[PDB]
Amino acid sequence: VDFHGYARSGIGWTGSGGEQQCFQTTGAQSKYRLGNECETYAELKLGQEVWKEGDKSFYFDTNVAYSVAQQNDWEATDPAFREANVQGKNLIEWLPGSTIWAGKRFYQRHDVHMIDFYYWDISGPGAGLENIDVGFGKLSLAATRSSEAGGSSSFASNNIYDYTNETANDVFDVRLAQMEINPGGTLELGVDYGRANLRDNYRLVDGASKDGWLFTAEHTQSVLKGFNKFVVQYATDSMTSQGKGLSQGSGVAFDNEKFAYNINNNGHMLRILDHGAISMGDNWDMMYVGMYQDINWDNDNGTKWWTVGIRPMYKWTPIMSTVMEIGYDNVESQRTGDKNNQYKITLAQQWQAGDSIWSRPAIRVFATYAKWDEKWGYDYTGNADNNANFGKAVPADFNGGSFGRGDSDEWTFGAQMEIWW
Amino acid sequence: VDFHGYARSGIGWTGSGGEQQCFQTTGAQSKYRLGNECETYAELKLGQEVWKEGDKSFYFDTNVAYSVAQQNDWEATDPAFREANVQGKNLIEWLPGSTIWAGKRFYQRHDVHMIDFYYWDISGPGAGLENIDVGFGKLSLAATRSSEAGGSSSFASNNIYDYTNETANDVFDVRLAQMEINPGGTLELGVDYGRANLRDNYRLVDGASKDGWLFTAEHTQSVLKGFNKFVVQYATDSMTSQGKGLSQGSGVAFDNEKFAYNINNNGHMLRILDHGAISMGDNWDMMYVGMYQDINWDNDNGTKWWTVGIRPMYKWTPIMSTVMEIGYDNVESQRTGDKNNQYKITLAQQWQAGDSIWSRPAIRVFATYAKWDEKWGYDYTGNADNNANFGKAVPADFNGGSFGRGDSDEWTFGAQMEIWW
Amino acid sequence: VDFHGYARSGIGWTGSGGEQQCFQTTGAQSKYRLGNECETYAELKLGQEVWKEGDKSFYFDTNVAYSVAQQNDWEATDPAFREANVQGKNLIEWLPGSTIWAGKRFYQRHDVHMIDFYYWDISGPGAGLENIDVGFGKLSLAATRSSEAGGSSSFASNNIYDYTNETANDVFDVRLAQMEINPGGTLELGVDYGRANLRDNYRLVDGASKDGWLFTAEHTQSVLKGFNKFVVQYATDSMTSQGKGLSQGSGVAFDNEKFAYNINNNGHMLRILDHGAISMGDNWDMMYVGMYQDINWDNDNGTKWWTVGIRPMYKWTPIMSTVMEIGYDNVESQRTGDKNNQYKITLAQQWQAGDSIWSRPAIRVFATYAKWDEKWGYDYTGNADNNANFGKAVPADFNGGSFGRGDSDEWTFGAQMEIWW
Ligand SMILES: OC[C@H]1O[C@H](O[C@H]2[C@H](O)[C@@H](O)[C@@H](O[C@H]3[C@H](O)[C@@H](O)[C@@H](O[C@H]4[C@H](O)[C@@H](O)[C@@H](O[C@H]5[C@H](O)[C@@H](O)[C@@H](O)O[C@@H]5CO)O[C@@H]4CO)O[C@@H]3CO)O[C@@H]2CO)[C@H](O)[C@@H](O)[C@@H]1O
Ligand SMILES: OC[C@H]1O[C@H](O[C@H]2[C@H](O)[C@@H](O)[C@@H](O[C@H]3[C@H](O)[C@@H](O)[C@@H](O[C@H]4[C@H](O)[C@@H](O)[C@@H](O[C@H]5[C@H](O)[C@@H](O)[C@@H](O)O[C@@H]5CO)O[C@@H]4CO)O[C@@H]3CO)O[C@@H]2CO)[C@H](O)[C@@H](O)[C@@H]1O
Ligand SMILES: OC[C@H]1O[C@H](O[C@H]2[C@H](O)[C@@H](O)[C@@H](O[C@H]3[C@H](O)[C@@H](O)[C@@H](O[C@H]4[C@H](O)[C@@H](O)[C@@H](O[C@H]5[C@H](O)[C@@H](O)[C@@H](O)O[C@@H]5CO)O[C@@H]4CO)O[C@@H]3CO)O[C@@H]2CO)[C@H](O)[C@@H](O)[C@@H]1O
Ligand SMILES: [Mg+2]
Repeated sequence: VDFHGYARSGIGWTGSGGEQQCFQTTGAQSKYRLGNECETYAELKLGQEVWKEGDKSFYFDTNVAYSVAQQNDWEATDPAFREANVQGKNLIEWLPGSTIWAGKRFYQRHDVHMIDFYYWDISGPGAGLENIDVGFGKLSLAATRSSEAGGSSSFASNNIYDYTNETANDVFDVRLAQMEINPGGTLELGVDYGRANLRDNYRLVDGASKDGWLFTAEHTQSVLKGFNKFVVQYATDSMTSQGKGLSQGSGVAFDNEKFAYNINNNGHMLRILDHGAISMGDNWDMMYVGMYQDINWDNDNGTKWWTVGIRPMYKWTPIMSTVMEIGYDNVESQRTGDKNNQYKITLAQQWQAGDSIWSRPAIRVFATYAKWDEKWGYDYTGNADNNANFGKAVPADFNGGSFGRGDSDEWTFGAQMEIWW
Repeated sequence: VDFHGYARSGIGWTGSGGEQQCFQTTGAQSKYRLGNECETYAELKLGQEVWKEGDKSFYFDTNVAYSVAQQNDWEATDPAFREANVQGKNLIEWLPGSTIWAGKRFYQRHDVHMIDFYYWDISGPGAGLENIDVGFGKLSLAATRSSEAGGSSSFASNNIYDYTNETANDVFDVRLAQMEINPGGTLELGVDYGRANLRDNYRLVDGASKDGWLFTAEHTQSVLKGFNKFVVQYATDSMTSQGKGLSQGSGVAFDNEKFAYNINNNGHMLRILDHGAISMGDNWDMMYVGMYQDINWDNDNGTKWWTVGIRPMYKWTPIMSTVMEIGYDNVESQRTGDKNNQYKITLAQQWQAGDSIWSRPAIRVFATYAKWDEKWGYDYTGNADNNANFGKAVPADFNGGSFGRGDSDEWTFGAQMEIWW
Repeated sequence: VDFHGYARSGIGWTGSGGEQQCFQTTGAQSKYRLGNECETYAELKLGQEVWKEGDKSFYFDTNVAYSVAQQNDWEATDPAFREANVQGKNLIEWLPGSTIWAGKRFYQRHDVHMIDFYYWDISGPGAGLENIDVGFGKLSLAATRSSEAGGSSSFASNNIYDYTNETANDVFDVRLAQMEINPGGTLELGVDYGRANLRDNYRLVDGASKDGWLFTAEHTQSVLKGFNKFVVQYATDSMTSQGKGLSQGSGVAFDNEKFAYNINNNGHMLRILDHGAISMGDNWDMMYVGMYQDINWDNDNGTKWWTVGIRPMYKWTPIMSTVMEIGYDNVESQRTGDKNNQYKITLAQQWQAGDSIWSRPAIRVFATYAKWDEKWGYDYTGNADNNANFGKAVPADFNGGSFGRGDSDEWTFGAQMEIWW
């Protein structure tokens, strides 16, 4: 059996008191991870090539994820069964090197490790013909699925609370990669078309976005013994909320009291990303991100986000180093024009199983410091029924309340382990 | 470690709209599976022979099952811990070749693959001396356990709602197999005696069936490079409801509102089955079932069921074929004499890791069509308290209601993977 | 992948009726296990040495525990994710042979197998530098964590129900082992200091113990081809309730109706233990325990406990024996001076994968008999709100009630499997 996975687990403390806390800018879709992760998360994969004849084989892959809080030993939990697929390589003679897979699978996902942000991920139940050689590049085709909690009505109601039927959304993905636009550089182009797929006779809210498009262009350039990727994405409507390739065309959401509400996503998103890792010499490695994300919605509740951070690693020994991370977020409310921001500065001493910034296991002993100043937050007081600004951006002191994290500081510290295998 | 299991996962669509739907005749205990399974189901076994000395060994087996809906990636769930037993082979000198096992285990279960119907399965916590050589055949002995949700009273009440104590049932199984009644044919005979096993001082409802018997005779005939099994079973009372070897002698059931009710099972069941798989030549494989099940209860709510289906596979290549399934169900209400029926016709193009109809992995791309016409359904409207016909067969339009699936059509299609390893 | 674990699963019956029951003296923190365990419990570990260079390696270990009731096959459950750590051996040059680990881990726990009682176990999320060679012995250092359900107030309230915030507790452990105080004998000394660690601005109840100490001294003496351990421990305050190395400094507990209550643990505990296993000749093995535990609390609700039992095994064959266990408990209420006691006498015929009393797998067929007489129990009638003696020791007939198990008998029997691998 093949055994693979990922896991991070550790123990931390808050400078001001109690267990370790993690810091994330309100409105930001990520946080700088080093010395800023507060769960024990783990995926345990058990796969196995079950049949091979010459060039042909059938591979079987699975994945069961756990995520506990790490405040005790016995921590019962509901594991997510995330993957169970079969990939058949070289089964179509006239489409050599290509795979046909079906099942629940993590499909070609793209992410930025240091902020743990996945920008292109349509994983889920699915099927596809992957890696067809089109000569100048490799062409792939997949259809995956997701489904929103409610959003549909068995009959046409004018009352939003009548749209509580789960609504399946379908994504149809087409990618064209490994095109060498230049020397050292490759270009991948992708098109995603998602749409809410209603049961016969069901209806979505009026004005529900219903569908959308995600367009991706990733350029990878080999550099300094590392790489640099430059991404540019553009989403439309129903693809703006999840913003990674998955569709939410119903536009209905529910509060903790099962009350439906209208998170209308018509609009568009523009994402421009640049990240990579470069080795500069023998004693330094460093990863970096820079991103600007603009979710512009028709309802005016979008956000304009900017992040920048670097993680320079200096190797003392082939298995010991000093890692340092510095991140900065700044999110502006579309509805209110206010701005939230934060800068995190972490310093760690680690031991890796390798001389890379990419080598895992890694055992870290760190200290983190964050200082923020948020001038707006979301109004989640009340009920989707009691409240009418429920789920909206609102100023920090709106109606004499407290919204956002405030303007403060904090420092934490602890030991952690991280490993993909 | 040994790694074994089973898994099926896929993505589907409904001709009329939304995700794939599955079709099963109301009153039928199964449905024709090809292109008609709507969950991601998976069992992951991890066993290991932990000790061996010459002829003697101790094998340790486990099984953890998951079953998600496959409408998203992250799907939290409560896995069933189904097996954790130890089998000791050849530990009793004067009973050579025999095993002594104890633990929770799937014990010698018999099923009909294409309708995924298990007709002889007493699996559960248990213990037994398996495979004793009696000369003309192999004799096995096991005792397993199950327990119904409520059914017992701490004191004698006249009120059914007082019977909410879980009631353990015990099965005592004896099988005599591998007897060669003829050439190419073997005969297995089995006797199952189950009984509700009450705590000291507890009482079961009046008229509760309390116990029962299941009698099995299976004849396997080697044929056409395949086999054909002919089964005949007869159950009595408390063994009629589950009808596979497990006992439910309390006769109390609960509605979703915790209301007790009386699902009295005194009566008997007669099952006559014939299924198998035969290869006819080099280009065809085909499995088939034919069954007639008659659950006749004292309360008149039993059913008389008939199924027939065939799954012919024609091999284009050693690893590619066209599978087709055709199934027909027809269940008649004992209480009302009405009839529900359906015919499913599926057509699929698959790729297997083998030239057999039994070879897995298998990746299918299918289209299914079902057309039904049900004239009765069960009355599950209301409450075990509000309703008095609660849980009874009732005509399709009873009291101006709608019971049963109606008289309709539908077609679906999608891609799926199936694999046992 | 490395595959390890533990598992026990079986089927039992109660002499007087229904499934097997287990017997434990009210007030005792354990019971004699042989033929007296009523769950299917299982830990499945999957680890793997992920990197090795010469003397250096990184080992990755995990653990997922299940515990079902074993009254049916399909038994859904919430598995506990208990371990996910990385151990780096020999990574610190000038501290050779030593390990640095971080993650959630079962750390050097001590237990008495036959009563399944862990007397020194601080496992949980943690980190440490283990096995430093101090010359005369090996010195280890670890910090682990636990957290109580509530116990903290966001503001100073006088009302106990205001202390519902989870309160993290930290343990700081230091051990000094493998010191050879004599020939055949080793000495381990340990010091544990635990303390509730409050969020900035939170408050614990008044008089909450807040912290404490656990002091351990274990002497292992090689004897009769076995060992004998003699333990002496002394806890203080917040370490008295769990009494194994974990801290509970808040002193607030909750009833099943979320009502807070005061389980004040100021006081101390004195534990004097002696257990071991010795082989006496070729045909006998025998394990034994003897313990006296005195939890003396300021609130007068502590207990004074005494246990003694032996498990002599006589080998008929290298793989078959007759095991017998005899245990006696006697707990006296601190609050009421009354006494509860019981004696269990079990007799089993087993088959092991070895000629040891320590060899597993093991398949047992047993019969157990217990006879008790309890003169006090805890008052758990009512509510933390309705009741005021809620959670207190109370006489068997207090206020005309029934508290304690009474004065009775019972016998059970069944087959079971046990295995660590
Ligand atoms: O070798 C073929 C392989 O190559 C490439 O994979 C590499 C990635 O491109 C590269 O970025 C890197 O990926 C790492 C990732 O950086 C690292 O962080 C880790 O990812 C973890 C997250 O850290 C963890 O938080 C968790 O995230 C969850 C999240 O909590 C959950 O809410 C939801 O969003 O799902 C996430 C994922 O389940 O899990 C992820 C891992 O699942 O590990 C990544 C790799 O496993 O390194 C990769 C090689 O090691 C290609 O991208 C890939 O397609 C090729 O197959
Ligand atoms: O080699 C020794 C072995 O031989 C024989 O096993 C073979 C079977 O006789 C033969 O019929 C076939 O069995 C397959 C079965 O046909 C196939 O469908 C699959 O079974 C799955 C179901 O498909 C799946 O739905 C699921 O069913 C659950 C069900 O959802 C749940 O509600 C409840 O009813 O439990 C069921 C089972 O857990 O799971 C089953 C599998 O557990 O796989 C079967 C085999 O694993 O092929 C067998 C050999 O591959 C003997 O019968 C056997 O005793 C001998 O040990
Ligand atoms: O080889 C290096 C190893 O050596 C030593 O380990 C040995 C132990 O010292 C020795 O006593 C023995 O330990 C056994 C134990 O006797 C046996 O009972 C079993 O323990 C099970 C329990 O039986 C089982 O009930 C369960 O207990 C749970 C409990 O239900 C739960 O509520 C909570 O309290 O956690 C408990 C544990 O999770 O699980 C335990 C096992 O986890 O197995 C033990 C060993 O696995 O034999 C050991 C060697 O086989 C050192 O002590 C150890 O540090 C060294 O690493
Ligand atoms: Mg659960």
